[PDB]
Amino acid sequence: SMENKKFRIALIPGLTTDAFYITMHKGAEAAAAAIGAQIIFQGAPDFNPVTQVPVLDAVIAKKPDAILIAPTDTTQLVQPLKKAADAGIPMITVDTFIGTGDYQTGAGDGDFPLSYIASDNVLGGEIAARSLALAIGDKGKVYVSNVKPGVSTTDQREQGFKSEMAKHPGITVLETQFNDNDANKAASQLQAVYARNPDLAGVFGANLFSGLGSANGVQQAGQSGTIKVVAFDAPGSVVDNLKSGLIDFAIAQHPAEIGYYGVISAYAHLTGQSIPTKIGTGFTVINKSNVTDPAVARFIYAE
Ligand SMILES: OC[C@]1(O)OC[C@@H](O)[C@H](O)[C@@H]1O
Repeated sequence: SMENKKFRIALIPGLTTDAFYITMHKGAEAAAAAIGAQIIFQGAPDFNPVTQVPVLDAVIAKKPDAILIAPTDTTQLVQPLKKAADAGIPMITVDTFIGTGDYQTGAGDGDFPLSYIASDNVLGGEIAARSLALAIGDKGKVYVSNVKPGVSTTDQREQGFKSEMAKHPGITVLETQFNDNDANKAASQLQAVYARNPDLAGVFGANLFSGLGSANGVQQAGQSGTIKVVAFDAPGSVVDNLKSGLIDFAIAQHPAEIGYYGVISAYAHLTGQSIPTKIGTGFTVINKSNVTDPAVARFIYAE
């Protein structure tokens, strides 16, 4: 910044048009300004390793000093990132991981990133389950609206949700509906589940798009406030949807925190400081009442 070496740190999101990654980027720019770095930001328009890897390659060719990336596949991003590693480029994964997400252990094929910075996503799921159980009075039929098997974060949220719900004997967990990150698909799946199950009590959307689509489906079905919704992430729409009763809880991650600590950790590494192999960022649970608490509303995602 002042006497600091000025670095070029790349940030590759999972998806460009996603308020989570947009807000992560905001946090990253704030940290970059603080320690004198420039962010090289580039992403694909879908959460998809086929389109993310060419972006990663374009970024590698810009010879950044470090790479922050949210890999869109735990296995298919390993060898492409390994190329960056072998070219001397240090990296951190944000939000999602490659391998197991256990890094610098000295073994395994996806061991070379320096750190994994993300929410505690299993906990996120357990929190969503407890919130939904509260909303439905601890009985009735529910299901998880999710993206696609194999996405590390949403896999963990579904596991945490199901393990928590197993402790609630009056609750029935119906089959997970996978929407491939498409809110309109999630809405149509809500409609199908509700048509087969007029007694459906609630739904947990395990990421932004799943929650938005599921909520939109409930509204279109005429069941706002009757079918309870717990939505992961906190796009701007949660203000109106909490107010109207369409969703009961939004589980906000802290993407700016993820971005911020990603850039600072890269800077620390580049100046010879050891960094943690894991940093876990928290949640803010937003409801109808506290969404106007200032300390809370500031966690609603940008854009
Ligand atoms: O906002 C949606 C989102 O980006 O979907 C993928 C997840 O890995 C992110 O944590 C976030 O839920």
